[PDB]
Amino acid sequence: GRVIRNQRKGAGSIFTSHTRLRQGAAKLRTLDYAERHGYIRGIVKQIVHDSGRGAPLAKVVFRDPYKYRLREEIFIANEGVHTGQFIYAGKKASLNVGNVLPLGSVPEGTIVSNVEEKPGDRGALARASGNYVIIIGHNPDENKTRVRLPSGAKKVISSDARGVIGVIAGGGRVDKPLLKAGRAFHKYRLKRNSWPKTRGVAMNPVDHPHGGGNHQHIGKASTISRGAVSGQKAGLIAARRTGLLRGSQKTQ
RNA sequence: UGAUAUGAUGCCCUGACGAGUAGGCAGGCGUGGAGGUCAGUGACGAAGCCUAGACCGUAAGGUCGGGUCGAACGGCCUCUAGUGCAGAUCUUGGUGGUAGUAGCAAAUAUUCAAAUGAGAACUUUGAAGACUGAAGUGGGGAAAGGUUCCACGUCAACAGCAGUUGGACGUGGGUUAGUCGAUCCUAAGAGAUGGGGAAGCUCCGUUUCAAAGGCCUGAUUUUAUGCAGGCCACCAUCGAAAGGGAAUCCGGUUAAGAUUCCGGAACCUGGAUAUGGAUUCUUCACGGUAACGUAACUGAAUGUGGAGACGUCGGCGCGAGCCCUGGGAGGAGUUAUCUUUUCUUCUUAACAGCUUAUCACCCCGGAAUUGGUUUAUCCGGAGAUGGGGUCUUAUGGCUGGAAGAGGCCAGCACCUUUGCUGGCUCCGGUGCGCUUGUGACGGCCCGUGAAAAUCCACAGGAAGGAAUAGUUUUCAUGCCAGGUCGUACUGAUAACCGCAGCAGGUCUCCAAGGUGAACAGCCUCUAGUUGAUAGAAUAAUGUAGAUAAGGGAAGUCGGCAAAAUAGAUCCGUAACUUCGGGAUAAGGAUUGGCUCUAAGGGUCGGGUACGAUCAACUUAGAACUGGUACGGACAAGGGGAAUCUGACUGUCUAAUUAAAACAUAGCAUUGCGAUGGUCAGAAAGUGAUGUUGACGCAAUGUGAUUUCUGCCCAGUGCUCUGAAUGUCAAAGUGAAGAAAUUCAACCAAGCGCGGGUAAACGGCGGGAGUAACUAUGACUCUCUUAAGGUAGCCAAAUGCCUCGUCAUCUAAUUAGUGACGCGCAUGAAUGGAUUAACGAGAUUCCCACUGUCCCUAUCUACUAUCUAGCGAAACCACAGCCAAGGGAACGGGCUUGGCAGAAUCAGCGGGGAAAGAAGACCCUGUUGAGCUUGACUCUAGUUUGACAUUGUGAAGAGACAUAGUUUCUUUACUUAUUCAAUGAAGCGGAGCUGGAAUUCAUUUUCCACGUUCUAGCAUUCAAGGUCCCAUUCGGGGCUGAUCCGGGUUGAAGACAUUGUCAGGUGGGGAGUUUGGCUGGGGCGGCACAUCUGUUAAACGAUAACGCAGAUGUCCUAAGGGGGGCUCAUGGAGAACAGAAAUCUCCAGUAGAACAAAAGGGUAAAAGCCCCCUUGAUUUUGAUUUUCAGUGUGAAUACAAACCAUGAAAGUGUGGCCUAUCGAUCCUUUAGUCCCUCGGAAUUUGAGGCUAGAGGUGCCAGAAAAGUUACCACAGGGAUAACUGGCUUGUGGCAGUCAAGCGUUCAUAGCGACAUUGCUUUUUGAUUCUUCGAUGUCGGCUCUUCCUAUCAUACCGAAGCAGAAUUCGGUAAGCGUUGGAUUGUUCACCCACUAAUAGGGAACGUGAGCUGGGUUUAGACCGUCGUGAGACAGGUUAGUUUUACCCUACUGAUGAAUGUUACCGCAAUAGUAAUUGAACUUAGUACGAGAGGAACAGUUCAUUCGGAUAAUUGGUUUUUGCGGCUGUCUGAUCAG
Ligand SMILES: C=C1[C@@H](O)C[C@H]2C(C)(C)C[C@H](Cl)C[C@]2(C)[C@H]1C[C@H](O)[C@H]1CC(=O)NC1=O
Ligand SMILES: [Mg+2]
Ligand SMILES: [Mg+2]
Ligand SMILES: [Mg+2]
Ligand SMILES: [Mg+2]
Ligand SMILES: [Mg+2]
Ligand SMILES: [Mg+2]
Ligand SMILES: [Mg+2]
Ligand SMILES: [Mg+2]
Ligand SMILES: [Mg+2]
Ligand SMILES: [Mg+2]
Ligand SMILES: [Mg+2]
Ligand SMILES: [Mg+2]
Ligand SMILES: [Mg+2]
Ligand SMILES: [Mg+2]
Ligand SMILES: [Mg+2]
Ligand SMILES: [Mg+2]
Ligand SMILES: [Mg+2]
Ligand SMILES: [Mg+2]
Ligand SMILES: [Mg+2]
Ligand SMILES: [Mg+2]
Ligand SMILES: [Mg+2]
Ligand SMILES: [Mg+2]
Ligand SMILES: [Mg+2]
Ligand SMILES: [Mg+2]
Ligand SMILES: [Mg+2]
Ligand SMILES: [Mg+2]
Ligand SMILES: [Mg+2]
Ligand SMILES: [Mg+2]
Ligand SMILES: [Mg+2]
Ligand SMILES: [Mg+2]
Ligand SMILES: [Mg+2]
Ligand SMILES: [Mg+2]
Ligand SMILES: [Mg+2]
Ligand SMILES: [Mg+2]
Ligand SMILES: [Mg+2]
Ligand SMILES: [Mg+2]
Ligand SMILES: [Mg+2]
Ligand SMILES: [Mg+2]
Ligand SMILES: [Mg+2]
Ligand SMILES: [Mg+2]
Ligand SMILES: [Mg+2]
Ligand SMILES: [Mg+2]
Ligand SMILES: [Mg+2]
Ligand SMILES: [Mg+2]
Ligand SMILES: [Mg+2]
Ligand SMILES: [Mg+2]
Ligand SMILES: [Mg+2]
Ligand SMILES: [Mg+2]
Ligand SMILES: [Mg+2]
Ligand SMILES: [Mg+2]
Ligand SMILES: [Mg+2]
Ligand SMILES: [Mg+2]
Ligand SMILES: [Mg+2]
Ligand SMILES: [Mg+2]
Ligand SMILES: [Mg+2]
Ligand SMILES: [Mg+2]
Ligand SMILES: [Mg+2]
Ligand SMILES: [Mg+2]
Ligand SMILES: [Mg+2]
Ligand SMILES: [Mg+2]
Ligand SMILES: [Mg+2]
Ligand SMILES: [Mg+2]
Ligand SMILES: [Mg+2]
Ligand SMILES: [Mg+2]
Ligand SMILES: [Mg+2]
Ligand SMILES: [Mg+2]
Ligand SMILES: [Mg+2]
Ligand SMILES: [Mg+2]
Ligand SMILES: [Mg+2]
Ligand SMILES: [Mg+2]
Ligand SMILES: [Mg+2]
Ligand SMILES: [Mg+2]
Ligand SMILES: [Mg+2]
Ligand SMILES: [Mg+2]
Ligand SMILES: [Mg+2]
Ligand SMILES: [Mg+2]
Ligand SMILES: [Mg+2]
Ligand SMILES: [Mg+2]
Ligand SMILES: [Mg+2]
Ligand SMILES: [Mg+2]
Ligand SMILES: [Mg+2]
Ligand SMILES: [Mg+2]
Ligand SMILES: [Mg+2]
Ligand SMILES: [Mg+2]
Ligand SMILES: [Mg+2]
Ligand SMILES: [Mg+2]
Ligand SMILES: [Mg+2]
Ligand SMILES: [Mg+2]
Ligand SMILES: [Mg+2]
Ligand SMILES: [Mg+2]
Ligand SMILES: [Mg+2]
Ligand SMILES: [Mg+2]
Ligand SMILES: [Mg+2]
Ligand SMILES: [Mg+2]
Ligand SMILES: [Mg+2]
Ligand SMILES: [Mg+2]
Ligand SMILES: [Mg+2]
Ligand SMILES: [Mg+2]
Ligand SMILES: [Mg+2]
Ligand SMILES: [Mg+2]
Ligand SMILES: [Mg+2]
Ligand SMILES: [Mg+2]
Ligand SMILES: [Mg+2]
Ligand SMILES: [Mg+2]
Ligand SMILES: [Mg+2]
Ligand SMILES: [Mg+2]
Ligand SMILES: [Mg+2]
Ligand SMILES: [Mg+2]
Ligand SMILES: [Mg+2]
Ligand SMILES: [Mg+2]
Ligand SMILES: [Mg+2]
Ligand SMILES: [Mg+2]
Ligand SMILES: [Mg+2]
Ligand SMILES: [Mg+2]
Ligand SMILES: [Mg+2]
Ligand SMILES: [Mg+2]
Ligand SMILES: [Mg+2]
Ligand SMILES: [Mg+2]
Ligand SMILES: [Mg+2]
Ligand SMILES: [Mg+2]
Ligand SMILES: [Mg+2]
Ligand SMILES: [Mg+2]
Ligand SMILES: [Mg+2]
Ligand SMILES: [Mg+2]
Ligand SMILES: [Mg+2]
Ligand SMILES: [Mg+2]
Ligand SMILES: [Mg+2]
Ligand SMILES: [Mg+2]
Ligand SMILES: [Mg+2]
Ligand SMILES: [Mg+2]
Ligand SMILES: [Mg+2]
Ligand SMILES: [Mg+2]
Ligand SMILES: [Mg+2]
Ligand SMILES: [Mg+2]
Ligand SMILES: [Mg+2]
Ligand SMILES: [Mg+2]
Ligand SMILES: [Mg+2]
Ligand SMILES: [Mg+2]
Ligand SMILES: [Mg+2]
Ligand SMILES: [Mg+2]
Ligand SMILES: [Mg+2]
Ligand SMILES: [Mg+2]
Ligand SMILES: [Mg+2]
Ligand SMILES: [Mg+2]
Ligand SMILES: [Mg+2]
Ligand SMILES: [Mg+2]
Ligand SMILES: [Mg+2]
Ligand SMILES: [Mg+2]
Ligand SMILES: [Mg+2]
Ligand SMILES: [Mg+2]
Ligand SMILES: [Mg+2]
Repeated sequence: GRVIRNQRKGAGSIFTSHTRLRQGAAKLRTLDYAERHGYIRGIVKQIVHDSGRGAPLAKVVFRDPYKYRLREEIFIANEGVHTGQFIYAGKKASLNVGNVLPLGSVPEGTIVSNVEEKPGDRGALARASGNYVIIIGHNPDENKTRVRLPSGAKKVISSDARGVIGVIAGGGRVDKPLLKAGRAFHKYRLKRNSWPKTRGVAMNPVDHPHGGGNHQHIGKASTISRGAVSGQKAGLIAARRTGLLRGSQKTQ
């Protein structure tokens, strides 16, 4: 039979990201002298819409400490930051929405976005519109910090790892119904070519494990093992449970 | 054999015999080349070819003559082979019949004359009639073509008639650029390089782990370019003739080029530069409060800003061109009449000067009584309204360019080149106009709508600069230069692609007048066409366009097709609904022309109420008027009530399916925190998601809203912080051994155990009883499950029965709808129920409408048809008249008959089982392929373990058995390895100063140790300070800025990773397989290896899915020997004792027993009881059955042993006889201690030899699952489905006997028990014909035939009074209908009728139709299946080809029987009429009555037929008369 749809995506032909209009990668400043000893000041020169993104970017310019020139950065904008505002980044820096501080330097309950996984990676976690992470504790010996990510997971990372105070802007985007095919259409038009989706059960056997039969139906359990091999994994992969989730979610 | 004559395989005598497919052999014929020979033939004619001329041979063949021909060739003995054609849907080439045939019919359309020419329907010119109608048949380009462009010459081929013409042929000519494109830049993307993979062709990477490069000027005055600074670390390149982008215009000009040439007038870029002006003694300009002004007005490094540079729609404002229009100055048209009229010319480029703007901004001022203000509600104390100013120059105005150009006229000149002279080219108006441009605003987004080259600016101030004369080329003027390639033309019903001059396809710009909402249709101007074979007629049948009286879907599967409707204004508008809709719902009125009335606007002066003038179709109202017409052509929705179904818009099977299928929003579930999830790759320092981060990416399901989503985790999956002594690999460990090796324990993941999980796959019971008639069963019991279908919903697209029952709609309904529900087999995101709105979706009814029909008729155009020119194809064994017969069971040919007369034209669809393809169906084949799965066999990947990469400490266990070599567990180290970051920038350690801190002698320490009201500024090794050079202008050192170690900063760490084996997992993928016989195949059975009896026809042998049965075992005795005894059964007898217990006698041929099927066999046995036993053993041959006289099984008689038993003779080599079973390779055991391990030995081990065991039951013996309707190939009429043939059980029809029925009475009418038949529209049985194809059911149409007669004519019977009916005869002459439901045949109802008989003709009839059903490919549901898929279940959508031949049939001509004409005969063939009612007979005959006829007479009618057109009706190109819309001819007339 045929190579199924989820196998063809990895070869990246018509499936690569539609990148032309994007403002450029959002990152924190490089972690340098200023940021790990002192603080350094910047101005948000603009806050701007990035294509295929939920949340606005903020263009933030700084002075180059080692050379006379301006150096401009692209930040994900936290809700409430504004044009003309001064941004402070460094180990010793006041605790205010929009500033970037090492996770060690903020008290528990602090709310931060675009937080680094390792120190220096210029931010990894909690970048999507509406999201943040909460600092749930410190271990000053071995200087770690325990945080809770948007997924509900709780991870422990270096207290040197930087984050930015506040939550990411443009929240509530997903509360509004798309209402029609076209709105979805233009949505994925600026992301990648994932839409619309043919059901495997509407296909012929060559095309898909679910394909075929004189009635539409899966024909065997749609829960597939991790051990499964490419061309086998479609449906519910490695599911530990299945069915309507009753009762409260929200991990203890 | 006898020479001296010619064949010894010869010659001579004699007898018998002669069929032949497949096949064997023999003797001969013929061909290309080879050795030999005849000193062969031949230019005085070789070879070849032609020849109803000759001769030899049974024949293959040979020889000659004659004709034609021109260079070579043959006989004989031998050699040799690419050696002999009728076939192969054979190969290549050539040629016929078809046939002068099909045809050359789309795109409105042509005509008169002249010229030219051999020749003119077709060329050229003039005229006329039309067309395209600015959404072009106009004017240009992009792709593509490549000379097609232009001129001259010219018609052999080509342009499906023609040709003097051409995109043809021949010969030439033609494409001019600083400014138009390319060129330059960057887009998706492509791709070198240091590198890393790969055996390698090469793959990866593109700034990526790399010592990656070049500018500005200074230093030179050996001199040419070394070094002195300071930068810049930007790191290839290719990629747009529609993106970005330096700069040109107008007039003229060619056969053909032009933003390219000529003329004039500009502009850009680069290089040079000098004069003028500006600037400076206050050096680097002034002015303005400000916005900002300008002719100028130095400015390096570095930095920063801007331009390039950006969506879409909406109304509003403005510009340009076009459109409309007044006056005048010209030219043209019309003028019987009318029109101060109709048409036309009246123009102004780039570039330059001055000037011109919405927005924005500045100054004055200080606002509620809030004001300003847009079509659109936005603005103001963060300063409105007001007054005054500043800016952009889109754009317009005036002038320069520039009237000298161009346009339009008049007046002269003349073979020419061709002039010459004049005049005029002027001033206005209007706008919801049209196209296009642009501005200020507004709407929209989970969409917010490129990049780079390049240009300018500002911040900075390095530096360079004047008074006796410096600075300036962003001000003016001046000089030089601007290369390479493309440039023609077409751009399409003839220049491109479709084999072509093909009705197809193929990107785009410009766009006039009327009607009108309009870029619609229809008519016109400019421009362009007038191309498409032609002539004559107007039969049938057609294609395309129209109309029909009365009826109105009765037609049909179905209203298919057609008709009806329609614009606009006004009135009026239901259920239901998500409140948005439904809605143009539905239903109505009105509409011309002409003549009036009213309302709706602009602009200017008013001291600090109005007047005057000019320019626009809209809306309403009112009269008049007409053959009551008026959206007058054109243009333009049918509507309503329901069911099924998908929410909607959207999507697909190019070329049979547009749908209910796919998608969608919404709903739900799953995986993943980057050392990751999913996915790519041979590999990798590789890749997609990713410019990403859970409001995310990836993976499934369901399918908008509302409502609701029950129970089941036993199974299959998936999953788990679970269990643990069950299973379990390689390495490692232990034991035994001389080792090879053998055995053991330990043991990873996995398995097994346990838990979770259904919006995972999926599932969601059976049986009894029970309430005061019957019924029903709330209730009970009972089996059983993982749970036993909940809410809902239904004969539903899901119900077999089924055309379910009830109701409703109809005259009548297998239809529809509403109900009912023990529902074969409804049911919950396998989603259930509901649902407004929407649908080229399936279905039902209603209104309107109608030629769908009753039932047909008529008209137009183009065909067909006849002519000239032009001219194919399919197909073809030979051919073409029938009836019967037989025959491969449906003949054109054969047999017997009927018959039979040249040559032919138009038609036609009976036949040619016509043509189109080696049957798609069905079976066979040791033939495939797509697909699926716990089929067989593997595999990429993945997981798990071991070893290697692999090093350093310390603590803890483990051994020589409580010194430290070593091995593990734990946790530390960092240099291997791994990850991240950065133009490797501030790391680690110490020291300064502070200070929290309390001092238990002094610091024991720990934090620090230049930046946080503000949308400024931060750069020249840094100013400062200090020391130098020998004071120059410049320049250096140190400090400012603390020391020290050169580890770029982190993460990770001997773990990951990688490499080699090992176990798990692995339809993701690979490969393969998935019995036979068979009254087709399949299910079944076993007739597949066998045994008994019979079939079997008295030796033997013998078939069928023949008949009645049996076999894969059973037995230490049920085997062997010996002795004794006699059985089955019956009678008569004996306490309890009975039909049956145990005892006795008599009779007893086997009537019993001998494992088993049956049949043989047996009585001092072969049966039953007892005694002793292992011969059921050892060796190797022969034989019988089956047979090939192979094997296997089974058996027989001996030989050579050792034994058993009996007194003994004997008997015993398994079971009394006839069935009870198994090759080769391999493993295993027994045997002798025998052979071999090949350099020699010993010992293990291995290998041989003989005999057994492990098994093939498809039994002479492969290792093997499905599906295909997506399907394929080789074949089969050895083989099914359809016609036809034989049969006639079954079906149907008819008899004989006569017991009964019929009040009585067998036979009026019937008729049992029996029995004899016929028929071939029943259904079976068969398998003969067709599988290189004989098109399926039904209906429509139409003809003919049969009779077993429904009606109609004439009769005979009756349980015949009349009337009605029944039975029978001669009878097929004549008729046998209209509808509702169903695809139906059939069935069933309504209704009419004289009657509504049954049948055949390839189950008549598809080149006759139709295509509803069946039966390909799409799709929904039910049932089944794990699945692919299946269903003889339900449902929807699904390309119907060719006639010109022969014959038949219908009509139509016609040679020749001397010529020609007229009038006639009649052989043969055809033939036609049919049924009813009324009046009267007659209220009669007959009858108790009720009732109740007929003949003759008369008048009408039905069905059919042949004519005819006085009448009535239909038809209209009589385009005959009239009327009407729109436009065109100036008006009128007339068109
Ligand atoms: C398939 C087989 C094995 O799988 C099992 C085997 C036993 C049953 C163990 C013994 C018999 Cl006796 C033979 C056979 C059935 C064997 C037969 C196989 O065709 C042999 C026979 C031969 O010669 N070459 C083979 O290849
Ligand atoms: Mg990309
Ligand atoms: Mg897509
Ligand atoms: Mg989906
Ligand atoms: Mg989908
Ligand atoms: Mg499908
Ligand atoms: Mg599959
Ligand atoms: Mg599967
Ligand atoms: Mg399936
Ligand atoms: Mg399904
Ligand atoms: Mg002979
Ligand atoms: Mg002769
Ligand atoms: Mg000759
Ligand atoms: Mg010659
Ligand atoms: Mg020879
Ligand atoms: Mg040859
Ligand atoms: Mg040959
Ligand atoms: Mg032959
Ligand atoms: Mg031949
Ligand atoms: Mg032949
Ligand atoms: Mg032959
Ligand atoms: Mg001809
Ligand atoms: Mg013809
Ligand atoms: Mg034709
Ligand atoms: Mg013509
Ligand atoms: Mg016209
Ligand atoms: Mg038009
Ligand atoms: Mg052109
Ligand atoms: Mg010619
Ligand atoms: Mg030609
Ligand atoms: Mg021609
Ligand atoms: Mg160039
Ligand atoms: Mg490359
Ligand atoms: Mg380029
Ligand atoms: Mg370009
Ligand atoms: Mg361009
Ligand atoms: Mg020229
Ligand atoms: Mg000045
Ligand atoms: Mg652009
Ligand atoms: Mg210009
Ligand atoms: Mg002023
Ligand atoms: Mg207006
Ligand atoms: Mg915008
Ligand atoms: Mg500028
Ligand atoms: Mg200049
Ligand atoms: Mg042309
Ligand atoms: Mg064409
Ligand atoms: Mg005009
Ligand atoms: Mg033609
Ligand atoms: Mg009429
Ligand atoms: Mg009519
Ligand atoms: Mg009517
Ligand atoms: Mg129908
Ligand atoms: Mg209808
Ligand atoms: Mg229709
Ligand atoms: Mg309606
Ligand atoms: Mg009127
Ligand atoms: Mg229905
Ligand atoms: Mg739909
Ligand atoms: Mg199709
Ligand atoms: Mg459709
Ligand atoms: Mg279609
Ligand atoms: Mg590598
Ligand atoms: Mg769907
Ligand atoms: Mg419930
Ligand atoms: Mg329960
Ligand atoms: Mg379960
Ligand atoms: Mg082991
Ligand atoms: Mg189950
Ligand atoms: Mg229920
Ligand atoms: Mg019904
Ligand atoms: Mg009906
Ligand atoms: Mg039901
Ligand atoms: Mg039943
Ligand atoms: Mg459920
Ligand atoms: Mg279901
Ligand atoms: Mg609803
Ligand atoms: Mg519809
Ligand atoms: Mg014809
Ligand atoms: Mg004629
Ligand atoms: Mg032709
Ligand atoms: Mg015949
Ligand atoms: Mg005969
Ligand atoms: Mg024949
Ligand atoms: Mg006859
Ligand atoms: Mg025929
Ligand atoms: Mg034919
Ligand atoms: Mg065949
Ligand atoms: Mg076979
Ligand atoms: Mg296939
Ligand atoms: Mg299986
Ligand atoms: Mg499996
Ligand atoms: Mg660094
Ligand atoms: Mg390791
Ligand atoms: Mg697999
Ligand atoms: Mg397979
Ligand atoms: Mg087999
Ligand atoms: Mg078979
Ligand atoms: Mg046989
Ligand atoms: Mg069978
Ligand atoms: Mg057999
Ligand atoms: Mg046997
Ligand atoms: Mg016999
Ligand atoms: Mg025999
Ligand atoms: Mg049988
Ligand atoms: Mg005896
Ligand atoms: Mg034995
Ligand atoms: Mg035999
Ligand atoms: Mg033999
Ligand atoms: Mg036997
Ligand atoms: Mg023996
Ligand atoms: Mg023996
Ligand atoms: Mg015995
Ligand atoms: Mg064995
Ligand atoms: Mg032995
Ligand atoms: Mg040895
Ligand atoms: Mg030897
Ligand atoms: Mg040796
Ligand atoms: Mg066999
Ligand atoms: Mg054998
Ligand atoms: Mg056999
Ligand atoms: Mg074999
Ligand atoms: Mg099928
Ligand atoms: Mg019969
Ligand atoms: Mg019969
Ligand atoms: Mg019968
Ligand atoms: Mg009798
Ligand atoms: Mg009687
Ligand atoms: Mg019958
Ligand atoms: Mg046959
Ligand atoms: Mg047959
Ligand atoms: Mg056939
Ligand atoms: Mg045939
Ligand atoms: Mg045929
Ligand atoms: Mg036929
Ligand atoms: Mg009587
Ligand atoms: Mg009679
Ligand atoms: Mg007759
Ligand atoms: Mg019907
Ligand atoms: Mg009925
Ligand atoms: Mg028949
Ligand atoms: Mg038939
Ligand atoms: Mg047909
Ligand atoms: Mg059909
Ligand atoms: Mg159908
Ligand atoms: Mg259709
Ligand atoms: Mg034909
Ligand atoms: Mg025809
Ligand atoms: Mg009377
Ligand atoms: Mg009487
Ligand atoms: Mg008649
Ligand atoms: Mg008059």
